[PDB]
Amino acid sequence: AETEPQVGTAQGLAWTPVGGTLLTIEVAAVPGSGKLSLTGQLGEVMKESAQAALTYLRAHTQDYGLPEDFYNKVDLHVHVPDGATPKDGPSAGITMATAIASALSRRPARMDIAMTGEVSLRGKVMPIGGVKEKLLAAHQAGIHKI
Amino acid sequence: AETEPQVGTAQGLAWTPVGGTLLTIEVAAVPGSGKLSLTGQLGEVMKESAQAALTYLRAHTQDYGLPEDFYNKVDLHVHVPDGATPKDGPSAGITMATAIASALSRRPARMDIAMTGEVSLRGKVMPIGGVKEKLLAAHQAGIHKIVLPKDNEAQLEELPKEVLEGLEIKLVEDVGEVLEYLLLPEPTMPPVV
Repeated sequence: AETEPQVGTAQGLAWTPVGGTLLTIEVAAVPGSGKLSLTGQLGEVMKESAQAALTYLRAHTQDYGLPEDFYNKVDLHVHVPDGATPKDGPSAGITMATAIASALSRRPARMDIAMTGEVSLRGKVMPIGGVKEKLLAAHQAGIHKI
Repeated sequence: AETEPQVGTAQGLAWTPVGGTLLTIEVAAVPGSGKLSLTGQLGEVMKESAQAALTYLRAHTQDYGLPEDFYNKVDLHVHVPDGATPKDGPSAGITMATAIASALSRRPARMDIAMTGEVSLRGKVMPIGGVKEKLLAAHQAGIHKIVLPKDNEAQLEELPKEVLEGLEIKLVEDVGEVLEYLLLPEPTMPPVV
């Protein structure tokens, strides 16, 4: 784990058949024309979850202090380190929503809380699989808030 | 190895199962509309490394003296010789960042320092694999200064003791230290507008 709250970074949990692991999602909002780069050997379901999170934040732009016109003024890059490790599944929707909101609104997300959950387009958290391995992996690394 | 420092060129390391090899990375920055050509028959992970390094440099333009609007004024082209050999892997991340910053800020990059490391989007240098072969190849080709991530310090005793006394390793953990150590402080060429 890490200690300081970071801007545009969020802690999430991944399931593998040999146990759980941490995955960090980090995003960057640079001035541009409105694009979405998605890197880190991502599968298709995870890219669609990123787009669902971005559409939810575009619909509710007054509630979180986001800029009112980021959809055609800001390029967004979503990187899931590291490369050469393929990553897929819908269970990182909450992590991407937190990371994108932190990068657009310039407020630091805190990194001593691991999270997991699938997001829908109404902003509605949906249940996941592999809870036990994820929580054990979060408890190995010294994170005590889920 | 090369001797004279060049503008937009960096000296990286690679390894095949045969052994270590020197990579050279060349970047050109010409007037344009904002594009990114990536040639030299590169893998997909290596293209994602280049995009991550460029997105890092687009957010810290005033730190390094880059022009403040190159994202829609400059076309970049990254070429990794030679064109026939395929190249893939995440381990050439900070050498691409050094080459791109040298090409945009018009500051020559030192070519007597090899480097290797994986860059992230916050500018962190993540550990790599195959340290022994890369450092042996860099010692055979004549280079005596190495930049290496902080977390690969454990692998350094896989080397013979007479190689470690001839080398001079700088252990970094963020890419700002690499760009401060590699780039010569004065711009030579006129800037790409």
